[PDB]
Amino acid sequence: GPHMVSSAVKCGICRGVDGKYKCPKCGVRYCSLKCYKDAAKHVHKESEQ
Ligand SMILES: [Zn+2]
Ligand SMILES: [Zn+2]
Repeated sequence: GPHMVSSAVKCGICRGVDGKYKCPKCGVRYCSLKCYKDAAKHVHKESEQ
C-alpha cells in the first residue's frame, strides 16, 4: 500500500541523482564529492562578507 513518501532527496547541485551526501555548512544535498567540492553551483557565500 501507499506508505512511502519518497524519503530521499536529489542532488540540488546537478539535479542528476539522489543527494546521498550532505553539506553541514549550508545544508545542501549533493550526489557525491563531485558536486561537494564545487565552487560554481555549490555556493558558500552565506552573507555578503
Ligand atoms: Zn555547502
Ligand atoms: Zn550532483
